[PDB]
This record gives sequence, structure tokens and C-alpha cells, in this order.
Amino acid sequence: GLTPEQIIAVDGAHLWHPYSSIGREAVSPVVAVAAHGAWLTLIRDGQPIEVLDAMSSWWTAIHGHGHPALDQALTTQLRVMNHVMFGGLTHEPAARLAKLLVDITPAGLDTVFFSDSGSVSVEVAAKMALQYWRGRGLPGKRRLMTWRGGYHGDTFLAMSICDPHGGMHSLWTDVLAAQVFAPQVPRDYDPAYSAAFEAQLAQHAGELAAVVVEPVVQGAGGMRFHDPRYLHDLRDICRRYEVLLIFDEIATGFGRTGALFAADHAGVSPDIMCVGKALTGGYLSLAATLCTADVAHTISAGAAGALMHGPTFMANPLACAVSVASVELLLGQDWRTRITELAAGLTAGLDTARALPAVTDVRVCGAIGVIECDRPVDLAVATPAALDRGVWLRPFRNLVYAMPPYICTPAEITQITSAMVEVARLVGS
Amino acid sequence: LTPEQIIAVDGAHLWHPYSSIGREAVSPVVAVAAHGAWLTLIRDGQPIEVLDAMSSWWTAIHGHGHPALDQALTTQLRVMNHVMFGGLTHEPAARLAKLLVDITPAGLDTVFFSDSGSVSVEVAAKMALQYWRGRGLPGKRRLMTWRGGYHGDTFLAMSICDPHGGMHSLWTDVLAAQVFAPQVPRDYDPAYSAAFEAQLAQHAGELAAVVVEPVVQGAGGMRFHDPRYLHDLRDICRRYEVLLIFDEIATGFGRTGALFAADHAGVSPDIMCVGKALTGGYLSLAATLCTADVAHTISAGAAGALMHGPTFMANPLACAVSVASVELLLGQDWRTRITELAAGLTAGLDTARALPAVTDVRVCGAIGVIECDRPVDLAVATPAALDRGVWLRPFRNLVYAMPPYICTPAEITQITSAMVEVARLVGS
Ligand SMILES: *Cc1c(COP(=O)(O)O)cnc(C)c1O
Ligand SMILES: *Cc1c(COP(=O)(O)O)cnc(C)c1O
Ligand SMILES: NC(=O)c1ccc(-n2ccnc2)cc1
Ligand SMILES: NC(=O)c1ccc(-n2ccnc2)cc1
Ligand SMILES: [Mg+2]
Repeated sequence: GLTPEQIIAVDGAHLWHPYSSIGREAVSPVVAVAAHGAWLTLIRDGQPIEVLDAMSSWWTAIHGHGHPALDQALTTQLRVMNHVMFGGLTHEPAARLAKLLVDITPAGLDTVFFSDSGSVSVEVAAKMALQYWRGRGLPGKRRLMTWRGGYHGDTFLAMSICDPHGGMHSLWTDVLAAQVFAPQVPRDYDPAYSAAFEAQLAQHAGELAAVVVEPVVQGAGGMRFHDPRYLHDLRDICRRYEVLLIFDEIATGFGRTGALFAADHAGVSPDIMCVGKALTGGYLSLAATLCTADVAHTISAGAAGALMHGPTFMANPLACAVSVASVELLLGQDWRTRITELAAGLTAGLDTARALPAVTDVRVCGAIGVIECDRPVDLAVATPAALDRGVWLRPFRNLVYAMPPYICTPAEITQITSAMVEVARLVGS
Repeated sequence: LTPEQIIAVDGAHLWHPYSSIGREAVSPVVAVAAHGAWLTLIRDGQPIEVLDAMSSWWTAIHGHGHPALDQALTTQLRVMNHVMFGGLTHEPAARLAKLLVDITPAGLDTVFFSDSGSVSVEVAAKMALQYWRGRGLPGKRRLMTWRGGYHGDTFLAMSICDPHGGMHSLWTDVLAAQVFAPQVPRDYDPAYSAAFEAQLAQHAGELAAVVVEPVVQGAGGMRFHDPRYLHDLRDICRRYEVLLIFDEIATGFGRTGALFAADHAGVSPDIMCVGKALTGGYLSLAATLCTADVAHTISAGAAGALMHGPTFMANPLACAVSVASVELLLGQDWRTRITELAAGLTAGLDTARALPAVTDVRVCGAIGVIECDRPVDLAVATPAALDRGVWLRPFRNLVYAMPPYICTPAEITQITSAMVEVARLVGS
């Protein structure tokens, strides 16, 4: 047992945080001591205060924390089977979840590879793509193509298709695989962008295993939105030039952008798909990589005869069980109307931010609200400003944004947006 | 779902480790329960109890459904399932970090939590690369290892896997080109270390780190080597200014008879990875530890930070059960437990040495191995072990076990008896 002060002491000495230092943090992390529904209990000046989890804990907590149905699913599975190895054994949570995911994902994604994080699921997607073309007798097709502004995770192959600036590739000279980057995909649909992307792809087609993109929304690379019709064009380009299409839906999946999956906005299916973050409703790490029967059969028929990947905790019963509950909970309600209301709430509440001196854009897509500023947002100022108003917000770069739990009431959304609106005001000092 | 329905869904839709879709020689066996050292599996439509001789791929050190670990999970579930580690910290992460810093080899002062072993290896490599960039030596960017190793399945991890065992022939022009020393021998041979140093000497200016599994190499072949080699590696790495990384994802938390396999040599690496048994086999979790000097150098470098951050970094539920698992291990006489387990394996596997198809029998802590003279046919071996009440999963030419620490002497003998009969059948 440790007090908040003791936690801070241990943390500062011994704990790495995401993209952080040891010993050079400008501000200490804030101690979290509970989470329930849409609210975190955090320690501020020795006192526990409840604040809205406007970030959904990095996109994960779509049903809120400690949802009784999700809690119950975990405890139920715990009493029967915590985990067995997936080498040579199978089980009901894996079967149930696989059945669900093949049913609700874009058409044609018939096989499911479970892994333990988004970054791994992306490396598995790349491995599927490369083994596929090797199974077609085309080992030269081994490079990846993407558009700038993207984020696909933190492992070294995942890093190679991250935005070169966002991903700090200048720090990684001579270390990463050299991939093919198209320019930043624009917000508004412009057929010339797609025509250009096609011409670039065409000259590399004999080298390319796959195009890998985030559909409709680019998350960690800048919270940018693009017209779904671009995805339609990619599916077409990939089809005609024989390059696989991979959609990374680790941030966009399970309703977040107003469709069940963001691909559904465009009405197209990728050859391979990754899901992750919200898969377990934010309870546990789990990810999945889906692919078509053709991809699966070609890999399996190749000289290698198998997909050469197998995580230790592949298809963990506990994580699978809570995911099944989380997916069913989403599907068992009018989620489409819920997200529409949230999007309306976000738009209404963020509207006055457009007139602010430091704001360059306000944009909303489903349960995603963004205020883009003209300068970097000072965390040392923004974080306590939002906490003062009962909201946990984590800006990055020039972005004040939120992806709130789907269970947030209108009053809660009013609270979140007011805090966001106030944070941007302080930005414009 | 019924077992038959599970099998039908599984065949149509589920990938398994290193498997095909639609071309599996045998269906997987449906598991419907696990308690203690025992799995309940469906065989010919009927449930059977069998020993989890594999500890579910080396994870279940305390067995399944242990009341202390079950309750740690449900206690944490009541308070806080998870919060983002960006900007927040919490009690389970601090408790686990404190524990890990205290029990790992001396000097490992900082802890980076991630969700799997492969990722923890990638994080280790990132630490080493950012370290040398922080020292103004970005040329130090390659890795050196010895053959026979396994470090995970993500693409940097694959680059230090044994080139034959990791099927590098099938990844031509795709993987980072690393430096490989020959297979480390079982017995200590000064000439091997001398040659290792000579090879490293030729590449020192471009090497960020030596990365090895200490004492036991797992998935690459269940090979044991003399701990004195680790002493030599530490020495070589210090003199040539190359970081030393130990991958203890399979060897950690008592499995080789010491708390960490490094302890067999008294050696501290600069960076260390742990996983598989960290949560007692409940949930995916892994950790990468590094020294204060590595942490400070990265932190004072151009990036000013380690450029990595998993979504579920330091997940409160996984951390909470890991705290419980580690405390449960430390709070008992685990050294005597593993010694007794090793003696049981040694005694039980002895008659295998005489079998016509057996080339070696070897035991290291709670690891017992029969090495055969041919690849073991799973279609024969799995049901032969199930017929004797044991879940055994051979790979390559190896019939082996890494049993839960809670196995009784009678259960260990039941496991070794099954292993012997499997080895007998291999020679048939
Ligand atoms: C968060 C994210 C990832 C990586 O997931 P981790 O679980 O943090 O490794 C990959 N791709 C996208 C689009 C993401 O948003
Ligand atoms: C199992 C293992 C890994 C990989 O861990 P995953 O959790 O399967 O990614 C890495 N290194 C060693 C030594 C292992 O035994
Ligand atoms: N590297 C391997 O060949 C391997 C094999 C089996 C597994 N595995 C994981 C869970 N069950 C089997 C993991 C890795
Ligand atoms: N879990 C987190 O809170 C977190 C924060 C930042 C990131 N991040 C930042 C840049 N790239 C990833 C990832 C995870
Ligand atoms: Mg409240």
C-alpha cells in the first residue's frame, strides 16, 4: 500500500510514462485513485476530486469505466478459466469474439488473428501482406505505402509508416525501413489528390506489398479528418494495381466516428484490418488483425505454410470475454443515435471557440471534438485549467481535443466542451 | 457455444500461433476450464482433467485460478480498471515498479511497462539506440547476439532470432542485418568467449547492444549454457562500451532455479526484459528495465524522452495481478520449491536416456527436456500424453515441460511419465 505522496515518490524515481523522461518531467503526473463511469478520481493538492474522462483514457473507455456488464463478464470468466495457451487449444471466448468480429466488420474479412496490442496487430498485418505476395511468387513486393499525417504504433515496423515529423524520423536516420509516403491527405475531397496518389503508387507497384492508412480520421498524428471518398479511391487503386489495402482502425473502430467502423462511411472493405484500443471497452490490452479468405489461403498455401507469428497471450480468455461483452453492449443499443447526439453536443458546445484569437479550426466527427490552435498548448497551464473545471483533458501540440465515453450525458458534454473552450482562451492569452 | 460449435467457428475464423487457416493437420482441443495445475479439455465429446505441463506457454507459475491472484484482480476491478498513463500515475504501477526494481539484478532502476514480450524487446532496443544517440554516437545502431535465440515476433525482435529457427531465409531483404556469434555451447569453453570478443571487437563502433537469453534459450531449442558465459559477456560489453541486454521473458521469476537467470552469474545487464510469468499467466503484461545512467542519457538527449508509449501502458488490472503474483512468489520458499521440482523432473526423466530415439535429457530448475533424434509428430504425441492425463506440446525434436510451481511430487512424476511414454512412441 502507498499514499498518493508515496506513489509520486516511487513514480518519479522509477516509472517511465508514454513519450516521457526520467527525472526531467516539467510536471509530475497526477495520481488517479478511482475510475467509475465517465469519471476519474484524481488527487489535487492532497484531495480526491472527480473529473470527467474527456479522453476516454486514450480512446479506450467507450462504455465508461467499471460498467457493470463488463465488470461482470470479466468476473464470470475468471471463475472458469483465466487463460490457456492458444497453441493446440481453443476456447469459447475466442470463438465468440471471432464470430462477432467477422460479422460486424466490413464484408469479406473472414479470419481473425488475436494479439495483445495495436502496434503488434499492425506488424501482424504487415507480415500477412509480405507472406501473401511471397505466396504469390512476388517477394519483391515488400514495401509499404501510406499518406503523411499517420500513426500506426511504436514498434519499429509500425514506426516506418508513421508521419516522418510526428514520428520524429530525424532521430531514427538509418534505422527504419524506407517506406513510400504520399502527401498529407486533404480534408475536402479533391480527385487530383487521388490521381496523384495513384501515379505515385503505380511507379512503385512492383515493390509494394500494401497501402496502410487510418480511415477517415488520423488520430495521434494530428486529429485530422478526410473525406471518406478517398478510401473508395484507394480500394480502386489497390485493386487495379494489385497492392493490398490495409485499414488501421485501432482508433476509429467500434462506433467512434459515427459508423461502426470508419470504412463503413466509404462503403469499402480492406484486404486486412487492425482493431485495438476500444476492443475491450478499455479494460485490458487486446488487438486483432483480420484478413480475407484469399489472404489467409494464399499465406497458408505458400512454401512457408503458416503465418509465422504467435503471441504468448494470443486470444487470452479474460480479455476476449470482456471484449465480447463490450461489443454486444454496443450492438445491443442504438449506438448510431448515441454517437449522433454526442457529435451534436460537441458541435454545439465547441461552436464559440471559432471566434477565439488563437483558434484556427473547430471540427467534430462522431464522438470526436477538436479545437486546433495556432500555437503549442502549454500543458502546465491547460491541464490545471481543465481540472479546475472538473475535466481531465490532455492536449498535444496545438490541439485541444476530446473523445468522450459514449455514456456521457448532455450535461457532461456541456461540461467537457466548456473546459475545452476555456483552455483555448487561455492559449490566446 | 457447444464444443462442436467452437471447433466449427475456430476452423473457419481463428488463426493460431504459427498456424494455417484450413490446412491444420489436427484440430485444436477445446479447453473449457482451468483450475490449479489442471485443465479441463474436451476429448471425444467428454471433459477430461489433464495436467498443464506447459504452464500454458510458460505463464502459469502459480497455476490457474489461484485465490490470491483472482482476488487481486477483482479487488482492483472494483476501484479502477484502467486510466491512460499519459499524465496520470497510479498505485498498481508504483507498487509493481517498486517490487521489480528491488528484486531484479542490481542497478535496474527504471521500469517501462508494455503489453507483450516482443514489444518489451523493441522497447529495449529503442532504449539502446536512443542511449547512444544521446552520447553522440548514432553509428552504434546494430545488435549482436549468439545463435539459437528467440526474442519475439515483431520485426526488430525477429532480426535477433536464430536465422534458421526464425526462418530468416523467408525474410530476405526485410529484416535488420544483425551480428551473430555461433551457438553458445552447454559447457564452459574459454575459446568461445575469446572468439565472441574478437567478433564483437570488429563491430564495436556500430553495435548498440548485445542481446541474449541468459542461461536458458527457450523457443529456439531449450538449450542450457554455463552461466559463466554471462560473466564474460558483461566483461566484454563493459570494455568495448556496448550495452548488455538480457531477455528474461521466459527465464524470469524463478523458472531456472534462481529468481532471475542472470542471478546464476551475479551479472547485471544494462537493460532487461520480463514477461510471460509476470502476471502469473492471467493477463498480457511485460516490462523493460534499464539503469539510471541509460535513463538519464536518453532523457538528456535530443528527444529528451524515450519515444514509446503503448495505449494500455501500465494497465492497473494487469499490474495489480502481477503485484499479487510476484508477492506470492517472494512470500514462500520458492528456491526450495524449484529445487524439489527440478529433482522430480530429473528423477522422472532418467529412464528416457536409454530410449532408442532419445539423444539428450536435461533439466534446469523447473524445466525438463527430452531431446529426440527426429522431429516429434504432434498427431501421435498429443493424444498419447492426453491418454496419460497430461497436456504436453512438443516442438521440433523436443519433448519438454515447464510445470506450474504448485505441482505436487506426484503430479510431476505423472508429467515425466507421460513425457517418457511420448519419447518411447517417437522411437516406434
Ligand atoms: C493507438 C494506435 C495504435 C497502436 O496501439 P497500441 O496498443 O498503443 O500499440 C496503432 N494504430 C492506430 C491508428 C492507433 O490509434
Ligand atoms: C515468449 C518470449 C518473447 C515474446 O513474448 P510475447 O509476449 O509472445 O511477445 C520474447 N523473448 C523471449 C525469450 C520469450 O521466451
Ligand atoms: N515462436 C514459436 O514458434 C511459438 C510457438 C508457439 C507459441 N505459442 C503461444 C501460445 N501458444 C503457443 C508462441 C511462439
Ligand atoms: N497511453 C497514453 O496516454 C499515451 C499517450 C501518448 C501517446 N502517444 C504520443 C505520441 N504517440 C503516442 C500514446 C499513448
Ligand atoms: Mg459525478
